[PDB]
Amino acid sequence: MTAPTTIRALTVAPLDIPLHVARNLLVAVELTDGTRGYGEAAPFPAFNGETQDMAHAAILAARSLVEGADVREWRRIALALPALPGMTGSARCAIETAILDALTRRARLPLWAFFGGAATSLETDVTITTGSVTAAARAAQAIVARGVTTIKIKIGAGTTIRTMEHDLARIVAIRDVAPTARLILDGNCGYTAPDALRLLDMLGVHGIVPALFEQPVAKDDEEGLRRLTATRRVPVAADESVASATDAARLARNAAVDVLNIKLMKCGIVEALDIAAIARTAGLHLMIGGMVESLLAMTVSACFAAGQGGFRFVDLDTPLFLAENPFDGGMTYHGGTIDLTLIEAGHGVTPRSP
Amino acid sequence: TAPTTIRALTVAPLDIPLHEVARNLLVAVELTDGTRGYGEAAPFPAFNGETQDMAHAAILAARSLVEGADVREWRRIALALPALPGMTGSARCAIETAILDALTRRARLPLWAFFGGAATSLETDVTITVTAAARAAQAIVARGVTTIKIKIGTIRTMEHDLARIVAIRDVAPTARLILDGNCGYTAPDALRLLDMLGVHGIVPALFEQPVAKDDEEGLRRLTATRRVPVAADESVASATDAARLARNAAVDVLNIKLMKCGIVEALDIAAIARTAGLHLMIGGMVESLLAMTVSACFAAGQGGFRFVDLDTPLFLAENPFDGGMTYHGGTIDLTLIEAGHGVTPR
Repeated sequence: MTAPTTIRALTVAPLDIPLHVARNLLVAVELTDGTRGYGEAAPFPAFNGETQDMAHAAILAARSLVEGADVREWRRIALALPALPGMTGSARCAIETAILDALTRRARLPLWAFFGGAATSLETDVTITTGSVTAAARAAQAIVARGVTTIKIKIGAGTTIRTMEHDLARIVAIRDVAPTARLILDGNCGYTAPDALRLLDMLGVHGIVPALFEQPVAKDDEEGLRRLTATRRVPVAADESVASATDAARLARNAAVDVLNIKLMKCGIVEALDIAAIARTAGLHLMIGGMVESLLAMTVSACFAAGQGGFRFVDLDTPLFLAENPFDGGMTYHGGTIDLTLIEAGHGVTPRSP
Repeated sequence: TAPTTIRALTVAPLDIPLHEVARNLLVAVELTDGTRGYGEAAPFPAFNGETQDMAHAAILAARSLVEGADVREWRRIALALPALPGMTGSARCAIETAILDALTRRARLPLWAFFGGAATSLETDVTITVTAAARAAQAIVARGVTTIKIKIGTIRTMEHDLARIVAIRDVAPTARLILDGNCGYTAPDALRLLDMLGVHGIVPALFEQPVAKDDEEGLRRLTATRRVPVAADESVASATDAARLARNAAVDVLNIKLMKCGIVEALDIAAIARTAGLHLMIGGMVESLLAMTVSACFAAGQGGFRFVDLDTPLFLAENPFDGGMTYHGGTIDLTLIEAGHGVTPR
């Protein structure tokens, strides 16, 4: 006799979404009883080296342990994935999402309810890419118009005093167009502890004190981080540096950062839950984010953060930049306010057809 | 009014005759749509001076917050109890349990599945409280139980307990042995007992809370000894205790009891132990089938529990309940629980 919760099929297709392309995967699990969960891989090679083919390979590699398994055992499966030779972060994520979506779709259980039900809405910020000063203000005007109050500002790359004075020029113009906006700085591993600091003074001169400097120094520079953090003048967030419950434990231990940025696409859900717990207990604050993701990975991210509650920073903006939306359902935007109340089973997102 | 809304928070005496008597409380939430969930508060006055009545008030006082809330928001409710006026740890557990049991009963979702479904059975030990020692060891193995928890606690007085565990070893020479120090030794004293234990060639599986709740430097030096594995019991109560304990490498094993701080708090503890590589034991107070089943659903669900101390429904003269976990000697099966923890009043 066949148990309804048994996983019959793990399938995957490309999910290339045009911008203005994002090479993503759409993962699907089906239970012997007919229910389907979906999940999405959004590998970002520039971020960690992993690619679509590599994450595509991993998902196929995982059929061995996923198919035949019970969806009710999402935790022993999640823990089994890493051991597969080809395994990658964003497949862990897409697989785990697809499994939890099936489990909860079937149970008629909002995914945000699964994650705790602390909240059912979020207030997202919106990112401004690094370009000209004109574009920064132009962007900032569109933001303000939307009703978004926090804005994340990209800067650097991996430096001078002129590159900094240009990055500084942008931030000024942006504050001018948004005088009461909460500002986040996204260093993106492009600063030295000193360089990072020099700039904070230029910004201090013009009367700007960022609400957060996210990942000023480089990934392996948990010393610059620790450093910058000690000069208690701007909250420092670990992004690239934190990608496991273990990094998170260490970061907290060495007082390297004030804020942890969680991304399900980096490590998956089961792991994120542990990072969440470690941050809570160490009293580090939480940012939620993502790669280049559609409504699917981004909804799951909001159901995670709202469900859990306790996230000071929410950076779930990418579906505002995509030029297509291949999905039915999922979270809803009202200005900068993400609404989850219409999600009644799983994460509510399903593929459409033309 | 959404079907998921809590219509009524309820509590009733749950007095179960000790095969003394356990003065517990049966908590119950009822949802608009008719769904009922259950929780159990088993306060232990001898432990933290919390009482059946003290916790009864806590639960009723919680009606203001709980009644009218949505069971879909188990986590925010749960994070909020602590402040309610007169809140008792065991009523936090009983409430949270009742709430989760309603959410997952309604969703035809076994609790162990909600907790991850890592496993679906566990293997429990049984406790022994000097002739009286071997008398217990004998019936235990005649139950098929392979782990034995020996409660214990002058060089003389160690001698006596040594004669005990040696009497139990001679009777069941292959069974895994836990020592339940119970904040009853100083470090030098404990080691002294280990020494006089490794003479008869006895090394216990675990030494549970050898020192006082406050001597986390005692636990610590015992643990650097790297001889026997040391578990924190009374010393670990919150996610914060757990994180400190782990930072200072004070112990090897953390003993979770849901009845102490509730389920949400317990999840964070498990998580902190896991990332630090500490091992876990799951226990309880004097709980009935209900709290003991949630406890199993928690451990089996999260998986990764080396020690399972869930025996109290055995020392019990009556069972007011239907369903839940089943015993087969020392093995607990959750396999037959289809919705919530599957426990209900008789």
